[PDB]
Order: sequence, then C-alpha cells, then structure tokens
Amino acid sequence: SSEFPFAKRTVEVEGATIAYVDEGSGQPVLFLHGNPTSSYLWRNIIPYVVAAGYRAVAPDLIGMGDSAKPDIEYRLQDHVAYMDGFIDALGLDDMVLVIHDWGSVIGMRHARLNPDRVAAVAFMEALVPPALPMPSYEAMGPQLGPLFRDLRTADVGEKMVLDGNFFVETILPEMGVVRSLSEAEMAAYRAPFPTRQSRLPTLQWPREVPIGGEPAFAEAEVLKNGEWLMASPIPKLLFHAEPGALAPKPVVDYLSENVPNLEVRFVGAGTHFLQEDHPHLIGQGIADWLRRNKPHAS
Ligand SMILES: [Cl-]
Ligand SMILES: [Cl-]
Repeated sequence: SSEFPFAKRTVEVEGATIAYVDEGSGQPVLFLHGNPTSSYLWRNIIPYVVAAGYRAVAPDLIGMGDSAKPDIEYRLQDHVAYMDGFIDALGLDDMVLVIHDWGSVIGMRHARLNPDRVAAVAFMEALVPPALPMPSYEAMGPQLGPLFRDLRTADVGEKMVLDGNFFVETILPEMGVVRSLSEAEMAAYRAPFPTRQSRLPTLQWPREVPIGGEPAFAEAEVLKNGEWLMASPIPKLLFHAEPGALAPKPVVDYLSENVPNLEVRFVGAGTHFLQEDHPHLIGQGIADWLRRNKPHAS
C-alpha cells in the first residue's frame, strides 16, 4: 500500500531526463500529478487501469520524483514544455488523462490544444473555474489565504519551503490527507527533496497559482481551460471529497450542472490528495467509467 511495485523508465525530453511508470499495453492512460507529489501518488490506482486492459503511463514532472533537476525556473510554462515533450517522445495518442492539482492544468491545456489526441479526462481537485482563479488571498479563507501569501512573499517562502521543506513535510501529510501517511510513504515523498535547492519546484508551484491576476500566464491558462471544460463534448469523470479543498460541495454541484458529459463520483472524507484517502474507489471508478464509455479520440 506504501509499496511501489513498478520499475521506472527514463526518456530524454528537452535535454533532460523524465522518469516514468509504464505498465500494461494498448490505449494510454496518462496520469499527471501535482505539488509536491510524483508518480508515487498514483501507485494504488494504476493497477486498476492496467487490469482494465489499458497502458498506464505516469511520468514524474521535471524536477520531481526521479526526473532530472535542471537549472530552470519551474514555472507553469516550463512544466508544460516537458510534459508535451514527454507525450511526443512516447508518441502517445488516443489518450485518457487522469489528472490532479497542477497536473490538471497541464492536462486540460494539452486536451484544449490537441483535441484530436485526447479521448477522455478524469480529474480531481483541479485548478479550474469556478474556484480558480482566486480574486485575492482573503477569498481563500483565514488559513490558506495567509499561508499562500507567505509562500509567495520573498524570503518568507524560501525559508518555509527551501530551508524547511514545508510543502512536503506539513501541507501534504497534515492538510492534504485525512489518514496518517506511513513512514514508508513519507520517505517516498521526501526522497526527491533532500536539499534546499532541490525543493525549488515545491516553492515555485504555489507561486504559480493565479491570485489577483498574478501570474498572468497561469491565469490565462486556467481561464482557457475552464472554457474548454464547459464546451468539450468528450467523456469526463470527477472525483471529489468532503470537505475537499479546491473542490468543496458547492463547486462540484455547479460543475455537475454545467460541464457536458461529466460523471461525478463522491469518495467520502478527504481534502486534497484524494488518491491517498480513497485509491480503490478512484481506481474502480476510472475502470468502470472506461468500461462503459470506451472513449476514443476523434
Ligand atoms: Cl501549489
Ligand atoms: Cl479506497
């Protein structure tokens, strides 16, 4: 359950190494994680799509998991270039996306710009309207608001994240998961981030969240993704939890009434990293949804 019974493969993308899980055969299901996780996040979900007869492909984002740590800024722009390049390197086509957090932004953008290549999209705790973009820190509540302001403040964020590893050591196990992560699980999540410098991607990601218009690029991407989501005819699947974080009940209710061709699966108690609290419901869910829809790209 904390076990990771997958070998990883490596491929060169834009001069750097991307590590990835590659299991099964045939139609690809591409799993995209966010901050501060890796392909490890999907370890208990992957076996469900493989047994359903699909090829499970789960890369580690650049600078994360077992992927390379190049001297780059790790902005949204950077991450999309490596993931698009990864898709190209593997020649992935007729894709089902399974996406979370910043992975949802990268994933939806890819579907948006390549509608001929994406069969279907499963997502959860996504950075997408109506919840995103955020108008202000105040709009995030008395906990997340000041926390993200801190992360986005010079010196403060560096001390918290680079020196303290706060995203990995606190936000992930304490705020983002209902159950207690085991020692083996925490070891896996901290393994890519033993040094100050290595932690940069976990600091840059909260600095990418579009709040009060900043930064402009991520804001534009999230808004255009929202337009794609409301207009796209392709089969979609949403997992959500109570109370949730990016997607509380009223956000889900809105999405369920307005997104075309959307299946919604409540998983019970959870906040953000739903895969840790309900991997089997999520796994069974994706497989069942694929069995009924058999989605293919036009
Ligand atoms: Cl983040
Ligand atoms: Cl479960």
